[PDB]
Amino acid sequence: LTFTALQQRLDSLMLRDRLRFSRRLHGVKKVKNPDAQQAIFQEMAKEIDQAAGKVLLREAARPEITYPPVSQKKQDILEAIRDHQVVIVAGETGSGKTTQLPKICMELGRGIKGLIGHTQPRRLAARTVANRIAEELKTEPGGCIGYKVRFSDHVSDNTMVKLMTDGILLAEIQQDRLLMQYDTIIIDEAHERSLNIDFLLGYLKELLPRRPDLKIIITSATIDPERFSRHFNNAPIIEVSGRTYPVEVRYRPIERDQLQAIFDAVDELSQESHGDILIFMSGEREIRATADALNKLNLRHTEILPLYARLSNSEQNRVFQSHSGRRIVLATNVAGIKYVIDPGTARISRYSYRTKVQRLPIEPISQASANQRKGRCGRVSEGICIRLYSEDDFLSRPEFTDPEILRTNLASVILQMTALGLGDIAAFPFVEAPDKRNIQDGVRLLEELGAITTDYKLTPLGRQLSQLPVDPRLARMVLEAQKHGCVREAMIITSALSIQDPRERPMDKQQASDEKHRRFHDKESDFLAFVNLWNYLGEQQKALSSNAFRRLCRTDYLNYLRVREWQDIYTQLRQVVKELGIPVNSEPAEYREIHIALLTGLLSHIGMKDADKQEYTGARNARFSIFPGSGLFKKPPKWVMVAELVETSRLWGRIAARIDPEWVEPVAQHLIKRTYSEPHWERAQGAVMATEKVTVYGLPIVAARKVNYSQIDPALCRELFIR
Repeated sequence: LTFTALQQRLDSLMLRDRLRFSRRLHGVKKVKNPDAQQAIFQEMAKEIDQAAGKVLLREAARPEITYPPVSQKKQDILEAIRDHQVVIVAGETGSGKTTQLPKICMELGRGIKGLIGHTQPRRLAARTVANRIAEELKTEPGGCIGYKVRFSDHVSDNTMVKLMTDGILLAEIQQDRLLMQYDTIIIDEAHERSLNIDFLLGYLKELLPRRPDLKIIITSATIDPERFSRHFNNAPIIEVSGRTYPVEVRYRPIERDQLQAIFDAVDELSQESHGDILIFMSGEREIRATADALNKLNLRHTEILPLYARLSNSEQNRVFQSHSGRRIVLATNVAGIKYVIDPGTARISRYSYRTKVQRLPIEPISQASANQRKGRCGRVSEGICIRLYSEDDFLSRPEFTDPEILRTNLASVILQMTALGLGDIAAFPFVEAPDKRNIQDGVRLLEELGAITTDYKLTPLGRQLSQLPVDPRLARMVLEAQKHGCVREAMIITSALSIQDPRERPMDKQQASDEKHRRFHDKESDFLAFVNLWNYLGEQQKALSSNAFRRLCRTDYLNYLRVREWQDIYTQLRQVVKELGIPVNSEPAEYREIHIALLTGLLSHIGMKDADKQEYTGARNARFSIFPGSGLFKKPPKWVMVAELVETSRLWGRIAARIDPEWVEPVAQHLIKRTYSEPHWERAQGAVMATEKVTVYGLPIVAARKVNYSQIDPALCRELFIR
């Protein structure tokens, strides 16, 4: 068995096993005896005949494919996939392409030597499409089509087509750098432009020269995918017509209830017909309050159905049942229906360029997102979309939503590229490259929070910091509070800082707005206002009805919709905190323990006041003063800590709390710069003794500290004794 003949045999063999055998075939060149080589060549081909039989078995157990708008494009798409490594398929609303493309690949013969990876944004979209495909081909669970939504779960050996989330294939990179488990990869819903989808598209661009066998298919909505085609070396684009019957759009812009409009929108829709209605909701605690209000309103033949990604398998599959009635689905942004109610708002992750924080504001959604919510009404009958905002409001919205890469803190970006083993940020083929100027600043903060080391790799603290959905500065304050029994007060302020201040101030009532907000103010901290209020709101929420409480936000000048968001984020955090195994206290923590935990995320934000009683000195010789109307504006203490710094007329320090200088050193060990001076000898102590200064970013946390310099630096001690 000549070496070339057994290497030609590897072409007819599965992907991972080709690499192992070819390396062992080269291990036979180092063998000496001629006939001993030919013998071990023979036993290797018996394993190769075994592995080549696993290919034949997979090819003979292939199911026959049956196609029920995309079917006209089938021959077009089939031939384009055949003669191109990268092809793009954009289709609207109909979503017929999502289930049909994996079969098209199978009809080429792909699923045999490697799986057919298909990527979806969340876990629910993976299983349903896998199931819908499995029905169509008349296969049973455990056959040629499976899925995976947890990194622990493995697919069956028979599985030819694999559905998964975007974060699952990213998590598979480290173990399989070349992604040899698959021979086809389909990235679906790519128009969402999340980090995971942007990470996956760039990595595949790197992986293409190493994989002359792989075939890539990027599929999304009609959100112009020429960008995807340009990212690869000018890939083909195929546009299947959605062919939904046109939708009617009514612009109905908004005692005065934000929920009232949804009641009146239900009234208008029911008058036309009784078709199933889909109401888009931002947040899941708002879903429950709207759901209870619609059920307590008591309608005829009504079913209010609240959808969550945190629902059970049984619960979630109820939306896909046959109902035989009317059902009102109040779903989050995860999304037969005839009608749609669209308030036009959603929670988006935006980085604040003026306060240098990453927050999660509620924003007027773009035109392309509103058009996707519109296209939910796709049926033989004309559907109806009701937008709860004007027609100016819609056309005063941007056409598209900025990619997540372009609105995320680069610290969080890198923190996931290193958690994923993606390499250096500047050397990654981005579809949208972030600004290079802030790459270095991002690393400085990750180092400021001890999130990284240099082997690039990340601290075990950075593993915990990759998990939390808040800002690294805020996420670090969380992880510290574990050591001080204030994980509660940490998560309160951490969430409260991740959103716009719910305490409102209208021009009409400013004295009253301040009078009522003033009840929850601490004499020494602007982070204890959030904790005091959150406690008060909890007592009112436990003694008041949803209407008595929601109306209380009006009388306390509070943004009810942001109060719910504060609780949504608090719970999405505590979900991760418990995923990491971190306890949470039930007793109140003391001023020190909570502000030491705030300090480890606000180290670049420490200030020392001058004897002027006015201005402050900060990191890198920064000069600031505290925002007017902070709790400490009239009694400015010697050392403060500010949640954020922003320049207007000058650099101001917003959200501040007083600290002790002594607290800063035991946490600044990674950043202290300690210098000494005035070395001399003492008789009773009996050693050279200097005085030590310690700085943080130039700040004298320690000014005059007598040290035992002989125990510190003995070498330079003698070399100053000769002088």
